[PDB]
Amino acid sequence: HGEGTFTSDLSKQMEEEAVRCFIECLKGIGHKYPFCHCR
Repeated sequence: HGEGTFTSDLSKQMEEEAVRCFIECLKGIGHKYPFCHCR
């Protein structure tokens, strides 16, 4: 698939984790995503 690198603070640029939960947690959704730790 090539280098499809999802970074987790490693580059802190195009991150998937803690942003894909962040904007959703802002709305109010709990654990929709594996890495989404929203209450």
